[PDB]
Amino acid sequence: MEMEKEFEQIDKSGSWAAIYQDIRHEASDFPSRVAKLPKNKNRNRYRDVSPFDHSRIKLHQEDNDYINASLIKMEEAQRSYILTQGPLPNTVGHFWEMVWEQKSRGVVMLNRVMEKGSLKCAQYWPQKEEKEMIFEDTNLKLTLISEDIKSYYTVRQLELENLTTQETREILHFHYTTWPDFGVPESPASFLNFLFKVRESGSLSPEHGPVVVHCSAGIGRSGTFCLADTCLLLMDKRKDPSSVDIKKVLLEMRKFRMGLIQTADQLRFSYLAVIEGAKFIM
Ligand SMILES: CCc1cc2c(=O)[nH]cnc2s1
Repeated sequence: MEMEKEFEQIDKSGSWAAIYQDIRHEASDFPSRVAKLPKNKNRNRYRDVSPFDHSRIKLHQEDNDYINASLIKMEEAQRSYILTQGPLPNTVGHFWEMVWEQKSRGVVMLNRVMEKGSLKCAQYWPQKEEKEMIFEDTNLKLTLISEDIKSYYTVRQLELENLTTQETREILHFHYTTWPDFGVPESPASFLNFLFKVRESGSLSPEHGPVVVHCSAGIGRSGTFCLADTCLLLMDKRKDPSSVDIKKVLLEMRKFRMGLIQTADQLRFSYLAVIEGAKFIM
């Protein structure tokens, strides 16, 4: 079926939970043996969210190459994304090592450091220009260059230096700051505006490594971001845009990382975002 009328048909019939459970039943199951090794317990935020072995990002290190991060490669859309958990106190150096080694231009953050009164990720970037951060375990230096605070999101320019080679690179940090503590946003308008700002920066384009996107677990809000982006790109590429099947795209992405889209409300919100976004594109 088309999207917008499939949408109204699920609303009127109140069957979002059944649709979402079907997706959960059909989703791929691949091994995640490296994630579960005992030496990696303090590298995982949640015991039930792990990268598959076949698509995990490897650190260029011979001691321990493990990080909780996955490469999502979308062949028809010609887009790639790295989805990862919010960094932990003992993985902030690994996080920036990955950004460096994978040649990423942008980092997309969809959570606040504290939500619901608890810490959802480490304070992994510097908050003042004159107070830079050094990650001694991976030999990187990170400096805040500039910060632009808007009503729904903040953009930061960061400098990452590889202290071993003295090479430097400019990284863009796109921080969506207004996702509510409970539920999903009422309108997708500010989320779509944010997606378009990431796109306009070059951070999603083939001349760079894959964008790094995270929330707390790296599957829920993060899944909504890449699912909406890929669906809108396919609607632009194909002769028949109504042939884009959001459930099929989501199942394809779940071949690369488990659990993408965590609730039936996130599923409904993803439909809403793609529907509204397709009108603005034209
Ligand atoms: C001025 C260009 C824009 C495109 C776009 C979109 O596709 N979705 C949401 N906001 C915008 S702004």
